[PDB]
Amino acid sequence: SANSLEGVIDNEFSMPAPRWLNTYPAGPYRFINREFFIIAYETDPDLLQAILPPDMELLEPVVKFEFIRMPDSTGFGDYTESGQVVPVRYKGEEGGFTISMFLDCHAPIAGGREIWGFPKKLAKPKLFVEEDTLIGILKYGSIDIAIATMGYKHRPLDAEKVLESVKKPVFLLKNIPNVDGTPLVNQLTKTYLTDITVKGAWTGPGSLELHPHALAPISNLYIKKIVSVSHFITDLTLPYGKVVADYLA
Amino acid sequence: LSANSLEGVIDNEFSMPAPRWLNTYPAGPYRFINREFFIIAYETDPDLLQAILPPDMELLEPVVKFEFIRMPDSTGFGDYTESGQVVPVRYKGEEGGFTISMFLDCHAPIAGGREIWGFPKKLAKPKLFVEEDTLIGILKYGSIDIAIATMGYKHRPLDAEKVLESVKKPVFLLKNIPNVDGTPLVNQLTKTYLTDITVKGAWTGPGSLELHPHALAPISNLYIKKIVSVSHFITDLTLPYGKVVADYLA
Amino acid sequence: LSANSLEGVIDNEFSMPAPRWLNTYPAGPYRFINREFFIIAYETDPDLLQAILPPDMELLEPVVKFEFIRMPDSTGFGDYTESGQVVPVRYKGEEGGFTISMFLDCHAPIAGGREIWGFPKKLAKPKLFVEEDTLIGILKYGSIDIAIATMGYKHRPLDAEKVLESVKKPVFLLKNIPNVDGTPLVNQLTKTYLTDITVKGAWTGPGSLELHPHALAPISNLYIKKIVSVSHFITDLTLPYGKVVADYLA
Amino acid sequence: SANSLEGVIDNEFSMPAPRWLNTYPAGPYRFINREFFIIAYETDPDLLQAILPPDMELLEPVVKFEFIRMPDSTGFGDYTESGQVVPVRYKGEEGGFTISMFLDCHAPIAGGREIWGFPKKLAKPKLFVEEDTLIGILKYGSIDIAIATMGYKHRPLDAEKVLESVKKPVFLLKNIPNVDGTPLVNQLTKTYLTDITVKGAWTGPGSLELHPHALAPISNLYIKKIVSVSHFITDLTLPYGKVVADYLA
Amino acid sequence: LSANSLEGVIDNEFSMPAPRWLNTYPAGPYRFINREFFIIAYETDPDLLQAILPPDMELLEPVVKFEFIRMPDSTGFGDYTESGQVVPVRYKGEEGGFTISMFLDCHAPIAGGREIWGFPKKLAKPKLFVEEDTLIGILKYGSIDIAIATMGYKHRPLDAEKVLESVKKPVFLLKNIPNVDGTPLVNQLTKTYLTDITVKGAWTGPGSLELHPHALAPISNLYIKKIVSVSHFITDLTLPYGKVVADYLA
Amino acid sequence: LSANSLEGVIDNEFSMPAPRWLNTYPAGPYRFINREFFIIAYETDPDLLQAILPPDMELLEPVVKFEFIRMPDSTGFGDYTESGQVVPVRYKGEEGGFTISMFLDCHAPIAGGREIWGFPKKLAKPKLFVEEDTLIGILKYGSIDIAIATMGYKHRPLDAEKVLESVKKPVFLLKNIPNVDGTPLVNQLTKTYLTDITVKGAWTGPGSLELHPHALAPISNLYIKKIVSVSHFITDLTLPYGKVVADYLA
Amino acid sequence: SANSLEGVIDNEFSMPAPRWLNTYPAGPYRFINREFFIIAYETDPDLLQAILPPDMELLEPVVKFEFIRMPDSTGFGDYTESGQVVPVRYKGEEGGFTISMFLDCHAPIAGGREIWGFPKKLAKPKLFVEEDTLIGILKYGSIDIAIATMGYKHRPLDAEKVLESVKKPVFLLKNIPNVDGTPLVNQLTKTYLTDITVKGAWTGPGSLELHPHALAPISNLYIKKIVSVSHFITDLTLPYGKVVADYLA
Amino acid sequence: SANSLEGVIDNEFSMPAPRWLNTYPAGPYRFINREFFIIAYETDPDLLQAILPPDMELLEPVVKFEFIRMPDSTGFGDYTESGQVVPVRYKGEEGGFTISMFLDCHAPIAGGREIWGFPKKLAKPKLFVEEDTLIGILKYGSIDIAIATMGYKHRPLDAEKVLESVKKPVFLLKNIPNVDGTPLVNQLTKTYLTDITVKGAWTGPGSLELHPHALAPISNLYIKKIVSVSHFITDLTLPYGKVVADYLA
Repeated sequence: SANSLEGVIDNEFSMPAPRWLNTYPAGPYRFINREFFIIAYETDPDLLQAILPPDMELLEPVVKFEFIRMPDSTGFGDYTESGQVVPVRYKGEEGGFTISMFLDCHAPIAGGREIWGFPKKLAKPKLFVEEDTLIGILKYGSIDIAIATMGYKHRPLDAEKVLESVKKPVFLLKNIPNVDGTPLVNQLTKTYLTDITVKGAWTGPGSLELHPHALAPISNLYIKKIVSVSHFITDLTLPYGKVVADYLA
Repeated sequence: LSANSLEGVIDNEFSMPAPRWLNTYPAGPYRFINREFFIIAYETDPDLLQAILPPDMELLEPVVKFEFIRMPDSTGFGDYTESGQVVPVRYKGEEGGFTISMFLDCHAPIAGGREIWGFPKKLAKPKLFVEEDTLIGILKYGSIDIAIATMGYKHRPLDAEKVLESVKKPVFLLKNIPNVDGTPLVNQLTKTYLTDITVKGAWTGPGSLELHPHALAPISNLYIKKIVSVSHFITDLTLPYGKVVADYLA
Repeated sequence: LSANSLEGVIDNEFSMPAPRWLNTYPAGPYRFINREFFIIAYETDPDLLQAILPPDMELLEPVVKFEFIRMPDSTGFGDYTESGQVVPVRYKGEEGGFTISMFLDCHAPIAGGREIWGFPKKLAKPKLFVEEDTLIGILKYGSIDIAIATMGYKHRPLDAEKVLESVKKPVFLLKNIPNVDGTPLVNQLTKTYLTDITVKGAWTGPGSLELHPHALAPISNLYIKKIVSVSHFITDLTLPYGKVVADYLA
Repeated sequence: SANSLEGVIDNEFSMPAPRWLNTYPAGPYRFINREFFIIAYETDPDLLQAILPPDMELLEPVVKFEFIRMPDSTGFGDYTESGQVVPVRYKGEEGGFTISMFLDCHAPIAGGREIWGFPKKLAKPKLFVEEDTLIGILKYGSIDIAIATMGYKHRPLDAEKVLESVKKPVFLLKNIPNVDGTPLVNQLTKTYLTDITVKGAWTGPGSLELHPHALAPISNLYIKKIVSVSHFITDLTLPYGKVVADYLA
Repeated sequence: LSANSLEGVIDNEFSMPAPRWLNTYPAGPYRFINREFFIIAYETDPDLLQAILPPDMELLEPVVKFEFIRMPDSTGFGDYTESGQVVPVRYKGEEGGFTISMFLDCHAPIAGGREIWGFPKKLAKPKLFVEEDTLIGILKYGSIDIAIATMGYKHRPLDAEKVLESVKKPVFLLKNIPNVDGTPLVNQLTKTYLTDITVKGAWTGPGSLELHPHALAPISNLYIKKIVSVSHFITDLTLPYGKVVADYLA
Repeated sequence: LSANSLEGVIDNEFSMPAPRWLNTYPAGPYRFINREFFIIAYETDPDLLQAILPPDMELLEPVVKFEFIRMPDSTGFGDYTESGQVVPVRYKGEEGGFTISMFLDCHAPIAGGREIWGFPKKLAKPKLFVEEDTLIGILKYGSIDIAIATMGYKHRPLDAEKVLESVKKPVFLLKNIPNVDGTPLVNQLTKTYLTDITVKGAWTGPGSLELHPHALAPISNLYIKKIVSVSHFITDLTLPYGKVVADYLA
Repeated sequence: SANSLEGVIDNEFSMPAPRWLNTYPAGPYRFINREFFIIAYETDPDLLQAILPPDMELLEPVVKFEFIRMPDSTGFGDYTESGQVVPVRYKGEEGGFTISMFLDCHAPIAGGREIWGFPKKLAKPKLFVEEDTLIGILKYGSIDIAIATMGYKHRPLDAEKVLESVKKPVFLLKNIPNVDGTPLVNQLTKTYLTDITVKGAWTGPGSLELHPHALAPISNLYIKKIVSVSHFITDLTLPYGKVVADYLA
Repeated sequence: SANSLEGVIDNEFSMPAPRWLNTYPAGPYRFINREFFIIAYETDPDLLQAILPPDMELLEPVVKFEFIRMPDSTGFGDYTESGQVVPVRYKGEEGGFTISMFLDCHAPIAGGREIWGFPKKLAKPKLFVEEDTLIGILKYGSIDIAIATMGYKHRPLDAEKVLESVKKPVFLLKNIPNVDGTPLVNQLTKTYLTDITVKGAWTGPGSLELHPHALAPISNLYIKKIVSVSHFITDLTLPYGKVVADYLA
């Protein structure tokens, strides 16, 4: 019996007063065979507008619903994610604004929330193939809150346009309370994924169904129609980012 | 058809100028009914403990209090279980506890715990249960049982007033959050006092504790030299907000 | 060897001149301990509701209160769970509730409910439970989940005196029984007041509801426009006898 | 999603003020392959006389213990029944008086109790064949309260006599409290089954065993000896009946 | 040891000059005993329906008849279940049905159905069963329940002669087969009449239908505006061969 | 309490001067409804067959009829399944069948079969069922599958009058019973005619059979050269008493 | 694949015209560790007298209810038995008359019935030890028809007396119909077990409970009181016997 | 809830009158990690000769029994195949003639049959490794109709010769009835696989066992001896083909 640890020697983030029990290591983080299944749908533009932070503009009244399989992620492990991203323009720059995310592994949850500010919660996303269908099921406790399907790699999709999309900035609200119940941190962060390879990309018919849940209200962003269906597989790196706005300043 | 009462960012519980649409935990204070504690205090190596403590905090005794806490009825956070290690300390001349490890089976209190007060919480599978004549605590992290605690069921009474005085002692915590650029953003010592506490019952008896290693939950690093106390008590109490008492980035 | 305490029908609970030997439910009143309510009130089409109301009954608001009720300790009736829909109404200048649908997993309270007061009860499989951070109600009818309700667990306190005032409101029911020749025998409006009520706790929080159709449990006809309220409360109370306030066969 | 209902338009029993939620439809009710297994036994006549209502004659101190399989019943569905019927005489007319009944489906329970006044409770009766034996087991909760066996179709039984038996009236006490705890209804009803076909009938050796239950005290009518054993299959109709006595007038 | 009666290409059931050794389905006609139909007809968007219809075919009503059909005893094809959507149409002044979707749990009738007449058959898991007081139809495609239908068990009789006249109406189908080069080979409208039909029983009652989306089984695209009929009937009938009535490659 | 209708042995079904108290099977005749036959006839070594035949019995053709028979409704004997082998024969100028092996999953018809007519029946687990497109017969003896038969389901009609003529043929059997001293007591040839036969349907199609060895069920000794016929038919018929036509101990 | 059979060459009972398919081989049959558990009880003598054949004396109105474990039996295999034996006297010779028998293996059933004339039926008897108790349960289909318990080897029993009992003749009615429905065989047979060794014998407290079944009416012989309880293990041989009466001559 | 479809817009094969419900998309179809396990065996040349279409000649009296794992097939999905291919010469050209095929996914079945004319049926083929053995099991309903085994990659096999083999034409009989029960289509098609990479190839000891089935008579082509054992893994493309003979013309 032994641990290689011992003890606050591994101070991954260079804290003057470090915490003995670590939850996540430092990055950057390498992703091999990071596999995206995205169903973009039109919704009510007002619901979306109401959610965006100051000076951020909606590129279109669309939610991008994703399932992401991350079977080999350095530091974070072997897990799956599902969530909702909104296409936006901020200060002249087009990117995405993540409004919901669900993972089945705590290290990337605590890390995602505490480093960049991803709005991550614990749930049970699954991405898998059953015969000729690619399926994503997002379960939250006992309830299936999203079911997406796609015809398996029916047609190819231009991998260069996908790369262009993956290269777009990732905008997040990093909100952390103070121990006294008031705000400590309320920031807009921006992060760019690096060293990306799109190994393959496809399109096909798709479907999405959402169901309500008091603590995962993703169904609030109701589906007017599906505007796009994508499946692609990548290797990429998630590096550190930067604060672009501080609302407490 | 269907609906959610939400919509949304109208429920801004921590008064963020620019709120996040998807909430993870509500505002407190948080009320606990039948919060049940099973604690085995043991002596370990003082040097290990002292190495872990922040600046200016003193170790009261070379002791870790290994706990299992059942929280079946917790406002805001739910129905869950916790297990972890707490060290007795003195800070600015005030005696209290310093939490060095904590593991729970529900994410809401995990996220709330880490982000509000700074509890060093990870996700695992703690269990506290009675098996015939024994109270058992088992902490499983993934596939691995990393802690097993046992106790003779309510063998002898324990002075409830003394337990109450212990629960009243401040809770000290290192609240550590990275900046998005990978450097430190927050590195604070926080202090919180549990309130409105009723000790509804307390007992002692014979006890045992076994620990096993894990790379990501190195609790066994604080090895057991001998068991120095065994306690079981049940309570109703409130977890309110707290205060920053040191800022190491200052 | 063996034996039954009865024999009997010396047990004529309702004082029938000519009693039935096999009893299905005893006489009340009936006492409930930890009768636990989870209610999501939602706006619907007022015309649908109006169509359903008996003569001279007025609709207070175009709202359906969808409920899950856990009855773990009910004198005479046992340990069971209920789900249903109740409409706020005014009858002869008095506000109360009119129950339009009800589903239980225990037959004694079904038969007694239908035959004494006139509750519109059917057999099904409702369930109320907590999972982690969430309070859940599922109503299964056969193989089909016809209602799913969720709530953030005890997120905020709710005024218990307001809850009490609500529980004290009259219960109106259409008691409808055919004659053996297929024409109506009984078609009454009854009114009953719950008594000896204690609201032991009460809470609110974010909520959701989803309904699914069923030919024999068409609750989904009362479609959800929006959720207007979410409540959770626990009580001790008594269900006594009531009175006939209208006879539609007169 | 949709329901064909909409709504209080379906008023099957012509109530001036109908209930929106229906539990059973109107009859008459058609039964295909209604299958009977009856072990008739001698018991204490005084216990039986004590149960019978005023002016009803006990024909013989016999209980007919039955299991009835109803796989195809219009309005009521696919279910199973077990119970006890006494041979009686009312105003000179021989018939049966049902003193206990147990079914595994609620629609025929509520309908049975509320229309004709069958003394129906929810349980789990089963009628099945295993090898060489016809078996009936009545389980009430976790407790098996009756077990009947018979040698499978060992000998024929006269179907004509069976038919005569099935044609005999059904006598029932229909007892309903008032919302105030006093009696509202206390009637004797009489119903005749119609359009009966006995498709087959047999006899053979039989056995019956009873066990106590506080809420299903069928064993109170103890077994002195088995007097007959019958198995028969029919098609028949359950129509409406009539009130023949009112103990409240 | 062992043997097969086969060998082989001696069994050339469709009189191919150059037969295939491995047969998939035998020749008909095909006889069905206790072919059981459960149909829920509903109103949908007429524009969706009209867009789907071939040239010169007219929509009779803006209605889809959603069906579950149990076929426990089918000569040649076996013991199987089907579910699908049929539209009422007129072609060359003849009223009939146009099948737009069909799903079965056995491949023989799938291959035979597509290749002989041109039924738009895919493989799935339809089920038709009785559950207490309810007739239920569930169509599952892979992991996904894409249709749920319920009905009150044989609540009221239905005129058997009228059902017989409906079953006698022609079956119209688009028989579409690619050439090996990826261009069209066959694009025909076929017409077939069911024969030797006995309607052994027919009923109606309250009904419900729920649909869910699927990329590869988009049945929910024909959304439900309201249910307009509910039917259950059982039959014996024969499925014989049919005729080509349009050739769109001509 | 409890009771059996018997007592008895007042039930002397076979009119024994000194009856046995515990009965194993009642007296006939015995009526079978939906007695369902699946028969694969195959050519084998005629010498093997000849060796098995009793004196003065002639083999009609070097064929074994391998059968699976489903008996779901048999007066006196119950609900059971059979598999066996029957040889076409001529005895005293009359053609019929000689049963050489038989396996049932119900003991009453085993004992009655052996002790009344002389059927060579053993206990085993034969099964006849449809899976999709295929009719299947499996004969399991203990843990070992000793026969597997398959057929394309009702692919073609079979002349039912020919089937009827076949079912009407005499059943020949060697009834062999030892004496308690280990020497022969009974060694008879019996002959029995099935009566009141209705062939309700009959079909043919492609078929297969596979046999596996077993020390105590050596059916595979009668190896398959080729399959000569495949039949499936359903009947109602009666099994009555028969007669002794040879006594080999005389 | 091959069978050693080939074929009607195996004529174990020297039939002039042998049957190809054998069900049991010839004896004698050797039993190792044949284990007996017997609860002897008093019952109604008149019921017993009614069952016994002409000129057989009832020694006492007692039924010996047995469970016998036969894990190693030449020719017949590994099986279990339960049944009822009556102490009788035939032509001055004390022995046992078996009135009911149940086994879980068909070879010893057919052989038992057809050679000596044991009244054997197929069921599921079990004999096992659980903790401190020896338990015998006889299940007939889905129904447990007998349950016997005993305190495990509480006290010794004289093995010499046990041996004397086991050496007593076995009397049986061998009854076989003619193919025409009339009697063919109706004999009383007598057989003596040979080469017996009683390896151990015990007594202790015991219990017996019986339940009815139409096709296994063992409960008809009701229990007035338990008169003896025995457990013993043996090695013994079952040989051929002789006919001692023929009721057809 | 929504589908991206709507509706006959996706007319994959350019039908003047398209079918609303699609079963399979247009090709060509890309296969990644298409894995072949083939046991070639000698059989009776006359059985084979009798099956071949006009002017087609048997290269050798051999059947090639294959299991093929297709875990990533664009348009068709994730499935497995097993079947029998015969080496043939047609009009001077050597290739293969497929006589049986079984798949566990309907899209490639309907597609294979309706486009090229593969004689495909639904079953349950499995290909997998268990310790040091590569195993293929073909189950049809309840029956195991083929079991093949191989020593795992015992020796390498010349990948260039394998490529040469995979490049050979695929000859098929495309037979489709008319709605009136007579022939509509009776064609010989020829197709060539393209863009092939043999990533690896091996040989080793092998075995094959076949069992009969009325509706999958693969055992008719009995095994005289195994002549070759191959395992190889490929990426390749299945494109459209051409009609080479029309027997209805």
